[PDB]
Amino acid sequence: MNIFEMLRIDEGLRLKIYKDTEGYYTIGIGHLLTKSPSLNAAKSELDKAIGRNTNGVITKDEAEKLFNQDVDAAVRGILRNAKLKPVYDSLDAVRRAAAINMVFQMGETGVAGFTNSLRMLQQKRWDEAAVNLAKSRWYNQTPNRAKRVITTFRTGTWDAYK
Ligand SMILES: [Cl-]
Repeated sequence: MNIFEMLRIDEGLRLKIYKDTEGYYTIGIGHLLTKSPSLNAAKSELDKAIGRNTNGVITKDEAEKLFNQDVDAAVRGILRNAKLKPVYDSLDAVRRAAAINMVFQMGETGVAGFTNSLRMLQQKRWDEAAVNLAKSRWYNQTPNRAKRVITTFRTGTWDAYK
């Protein structure tokens, strides 16, 4: 197990434009296209992302390319963030993957509300962190995925995915 396999499980793979859990146009392995209700706006973003006129459909390779970029950007974003970086650096590799997962799903702006969970994570208060993480819109809206990510933070193992 690794961050790619983990996010692949959580996000799935769809080669045609679909709406994510929040109703937003998305493609591939959870690549958010736009929050705009306009399918045409989404198709435009897709074309921009892929570099060709896609007409809302991409290949597996193209999906994986976006995925690689998205994971890369997610981790880089964490390290570029003065508040997130120290927490990330304090973690072991398994929990780092859980961190990337959350950033991938929400963005750093979504992560901003998790300040208290982050503190407990840096403190390595795993059970407490886990409890605090679940007190969130995130958990309530995507409980199955949240439970997996939280278990990963609680245990530092891949048990929730293996
Ligand atoms: Cl599920």
